[PDB]
Amino acid sequence: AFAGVLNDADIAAALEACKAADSFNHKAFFAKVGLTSKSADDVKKAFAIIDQDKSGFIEEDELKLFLQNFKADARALTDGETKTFLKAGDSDGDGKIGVDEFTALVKA
Amino acid sequence: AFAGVLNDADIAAALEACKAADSFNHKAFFAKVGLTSKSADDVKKAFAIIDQDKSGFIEEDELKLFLQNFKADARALTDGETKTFLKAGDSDGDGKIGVDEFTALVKA
Ligand SMILES: [Ca+2]
Ligand SMILES: [Ca+2]
Ligand SMILES: [Ca+2]
Ligand SMILES: [Ca+2]
Repeated sequence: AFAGVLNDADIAAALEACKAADSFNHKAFFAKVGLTSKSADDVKKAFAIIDQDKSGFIEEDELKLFLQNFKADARALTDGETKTFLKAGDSDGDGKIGVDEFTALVKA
Repeated sequence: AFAGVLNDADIAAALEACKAADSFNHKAFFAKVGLTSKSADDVKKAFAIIDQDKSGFIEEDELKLFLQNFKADARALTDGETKTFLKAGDSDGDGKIGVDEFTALVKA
């Protein structure tokens, strides 16, 4: 769903880097795919894509499918990767990621 | 110190992938640099290189310098990366990584 608002080469490269089980690193991914330099406006747009049910949060089920937003046939994250990613972003410990928590994950 | 027993391109590619602060993932690295398919004999050789003082263990100070074994001017791992890496490998919880713990980190 971004393929068009991040460049295709960056996406490709970001996915190939984490093809192996447990090789995902969200900072590595965000840097390679090019989100880290994006405006807060574009980051909010990205958030909304990942929030598949538009609940206002990325719940754990959605985070597991994180890569599939970028390329539909991408692998699911392992449970291990998902928890690590949730724990880095979930600042208030409610077990989900809201928009400002996502912006911080991307940016800092 | 491997530049010669892993190929230069793989090393280069592995380092570029984790140039950003906190972007290191040891499974991603090991896969890209090509150690994961290596024999137990070559893995032991790699271990010995990383064990800079030849104590028989990679202590935390040595793990922080992990990348510098591959390319001398590579960055140090952050404290965050170092702890994560130590905690994935330190199976017996003595705070250092021995040869069989290293072989498991690489292989499985
Ligand atoms: Ca949601
Ligand atoms: Ca939260
Ligand atoms: Ca040592
Ligand atoms: Ca140990």
